[PDB]
Amino acid sequence: AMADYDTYVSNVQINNLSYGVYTSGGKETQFFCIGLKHGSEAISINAMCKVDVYGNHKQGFDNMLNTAKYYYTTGGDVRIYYKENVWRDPDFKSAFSSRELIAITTCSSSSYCMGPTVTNLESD
Amino acid sequence: AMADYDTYVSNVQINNLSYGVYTSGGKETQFFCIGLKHGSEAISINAMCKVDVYGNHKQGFDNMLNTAKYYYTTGGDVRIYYKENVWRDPDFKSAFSSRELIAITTCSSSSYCMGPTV
Amino acid sequence: AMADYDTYVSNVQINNLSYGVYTSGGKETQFFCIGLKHGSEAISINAMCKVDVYGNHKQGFDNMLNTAKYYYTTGGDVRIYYKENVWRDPDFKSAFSSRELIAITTCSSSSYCMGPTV
Amino acid sequence: AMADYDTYVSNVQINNLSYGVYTSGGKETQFFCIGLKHGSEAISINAMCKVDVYGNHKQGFDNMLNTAKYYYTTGGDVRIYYKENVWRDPDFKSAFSSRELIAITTCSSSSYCMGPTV
Amino acid sequence: AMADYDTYVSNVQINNLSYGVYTSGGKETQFFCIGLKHGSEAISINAMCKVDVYGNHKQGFDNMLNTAKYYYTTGGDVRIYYKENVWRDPDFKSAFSSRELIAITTCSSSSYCMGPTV
Ligand SMILES: CC(=O)N[C@H]1[C@H]([C@H](O)[C@H](O)CO)O[C@@](O[C@H]2[C@@H](O)[C@@H](CO)O[C@@H](O[C@H]3[C@H](O)[C@@H](O)[C@@H](O)O[C@@H]3CO)[C@@H]2O)(C(=O)O)C[C@@H]1O
Ligand SMILES: CC(=O)N[C@H]1[C@H]([C@H](O)[C@H](O)CO)O[C@@](O[C@H]2[C@@H](O)[C@@H](CO)O[C@@H](O[C@H]3[C@H](O)[C@@H](O)[C@@H](O)O[C@@H]3CO)[C@@H]2O)(C(=O)O)C[C@@H]1O
Ligand SMILES: CC(=O)N[C@H]1[C@H]([C@H](O)[C@H](O)CO)O[C@@](O[C@@H]2[C@@H](O)[C@H](O)O[C@H](CO)[C@@H]2O)(C(=O)O)C[C@@H]1O
Ligand SMILES: CC(=O)N[C@H]1[C@H]([C@H](O)[C@H](O)CO)O[C@@](O)(C(=O)O)C[C@@H]1O
Repeated sequence: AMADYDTYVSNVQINNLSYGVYTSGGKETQFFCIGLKHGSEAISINAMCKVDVYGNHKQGFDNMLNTAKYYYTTGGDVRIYYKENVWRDPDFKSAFSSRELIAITTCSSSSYCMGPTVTNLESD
Repeated sequence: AMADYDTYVSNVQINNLSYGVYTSGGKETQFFCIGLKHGSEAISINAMCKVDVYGNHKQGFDNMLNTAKYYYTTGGDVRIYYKENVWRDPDFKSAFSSRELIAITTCSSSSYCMGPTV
Repeated sequence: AMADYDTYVSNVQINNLSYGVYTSGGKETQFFCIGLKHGSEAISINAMCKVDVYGNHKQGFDNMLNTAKYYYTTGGDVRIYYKENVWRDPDFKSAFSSRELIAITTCSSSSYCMGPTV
Repeated sequence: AMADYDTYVSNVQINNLSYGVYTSGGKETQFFCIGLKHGSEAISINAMCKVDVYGNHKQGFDNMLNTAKYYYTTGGDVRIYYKENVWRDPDFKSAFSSRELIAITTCSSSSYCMGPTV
Repeated sequence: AMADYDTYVSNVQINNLSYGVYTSGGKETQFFCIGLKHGSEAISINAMCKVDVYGNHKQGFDNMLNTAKYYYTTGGDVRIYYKENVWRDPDFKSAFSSRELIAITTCSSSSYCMGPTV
């Protein structure tokens, strides 16, 4: 399976966005975070962030930001791939999220979203 | 004829888009992939991808991504030029396809899209 | 708490924008500034600026400019994090402001904006 | 007069766009082409291209692409400045055009578009 | 006062735009120029331009171009800050003007625009 593509949430909408600058560990960083809803329902996995100079994948900051802004604007249905337990600074985690944003794919219907899905119920 | 312009599908619409970051073959990549429809017709050749650090043509990642995103927004008719059998990462190929996106042109009628047809 | 996130205003709207190039303190700079709406007044309050080559955070100039331009376009409610007493060029501070923009987050309701609170 | 500004078509609309990646003369290129209409009047001078690493002016690839995409979206009236007989790749010239795109200006009426005239 | 901010026109709209590539004084340049109106009337102070590799402030070419494009789209009321007597290529100044674009700020009423006044 595609490494780092095993945890996602499907058929959500990006309903909040944050962008900011922040000093961490002696490095000047940019970050953004997305907030999610599932139609009129609140979900448990509802926020995720990307940081330009930290994380498992530092590439693609601007392309990911522009993609997140696009879907916040359209309100379209998406699948968000994310990684747990990446941001470990507790004050950033409290303020924003611990999860790193990995990918954003579209859902053209209530039953199809683009991108890899887990093999089976146990992700063997 | 133009090398790598011999394989295309015309008058399709980009109806899905994926963008992500991913480690492939020991390298940090960005990729995007487009999903296609042709109205209500059943199509099998329906997904094409571009990767920033792999492929026959590594240039133009941002410009191709922004172009693909534009036509996803409009839903307009386009021609997709692509190359078969490029992606060798088995997990990536299974999730998307082996096809590399080469070019996107517009179609202004049922009978015309820009670019070569030979 | 997150350093530089202690001072903010919530559920505000950006009603004016400035972008320019300017020589300050012997350096060539770009800057932009946002003005915030107060009631029905035309004149903005609480202006905040970012400068490409000066400030506590020089990174993110283009992304912050594009974010500010976005919310000026939509008129949506946002929370703005900023730092007081940053710009020391007296002509610039008099013309625009002495505050430096740190972050912009959305407010999805009258009681919730993303980001940390005090 | 401004060199390379002597040949233009006025009050046209950009009604087609192409963007692709391509190996030409042994070098990796990006290119884009614009296709034109003139309302309902038949126009033969109807396609112009720009290439990132070839041409009389290599600068401004992304800005010219983004400008062309802008006018394709709006359908607004523009003047196109171009140079004939530029592209030496015969496969490219037959697929797209020989003409190099030099400038795009707007037209605010049927008689006025910005820029120099002959 | 802020150097280079003393000369401006207020409550204008950007009603034309030019973008092109051009060889000037032996250098390969990009430029753009803005055309203005003053509501229902013409204004004879016009055609302010920015050049990527010449001028008093060469930074911010892309951000100024994108900002100009934005106000051309919205038609919003703006103040333009500019510097007189900059461009010395006689063919360029005859086709456009000699004025270097310095800043664009918004106007929220018929009597207020952001930025300093004389
Ligand atoms: C996203 C992705 O699929 N990336 C994989 C890439 C791309 O498929 C490829 O670069 C596109 O052109 O392929 C990777 O594996 C290649 C690499 O191991 C080279 C090294 O020799 O071999 C390539 O296959 C060769 C083969 O070895 C030759 O003998 C002959 O058969 O031709 C083929 C041409 O493909 C591998 O594809 C890569 O690292 O480049 C792995 C990426 O994950
Ligand atoms: C370089 C320079 O002189 N800039 C001044 C400009 C120019 O003189 C003017 O734009 C050239 O046409 O004028 C500035 O003041 C004008 C501005 O406040 C506009 C706002 O709409 O009003 C102009 O007054 C109008 C007036 O309100 C009308 O009733 C009528 O009387 O005509 C005049 C002309 O339009 C003000 O002159 C400017 O900011 O544009 C001041 C600049 O310093
Ligand atoms: C677009 C344009 O007009 N470019 C001019 C350029 C600009 O006018 C100038 O750099 C902006 O400050 O001026 C050029 O020519 C001259 C210089 O060679 C010389 O150093 O000084 C001259 C004035 O006394 C004049 O500016 C230039 O910088 O090369 C010519 C160029 O086409
Ligand atoms: C736009 C502006 O005000 N720039 C001024 C900066 C900023 O105030 C600080 O860089 C903020 O951290 O301060 C200076 O003293 C400096 O650093 O040399 C002078 C300069 O003119």
